[PDB]
Amino acid sequence: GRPRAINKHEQEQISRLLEKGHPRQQLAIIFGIGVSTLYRYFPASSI
DNA sequence: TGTTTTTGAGAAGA
DNA sequence: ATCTTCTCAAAAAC
Repeated sequence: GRPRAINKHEQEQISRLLEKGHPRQQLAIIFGIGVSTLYRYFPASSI
């Protein structure tokens, strides 16, 4: 189908950055992906 | 010009 | 204003 937005490596990198306090808004602008996507890969209640 | 899988804007939150 | 979740047209790839 449509290529995913981020691979396991990226997912890790991000999941770690998100747990360090990085705002999804930022990480979103940075990793070239939309915010709703991040909340999907990592619900705020999933940290 | 057709199905599939995933994206991302935006809508709505006892 | 912020934050989070959820839907859903449709991009993205073949």
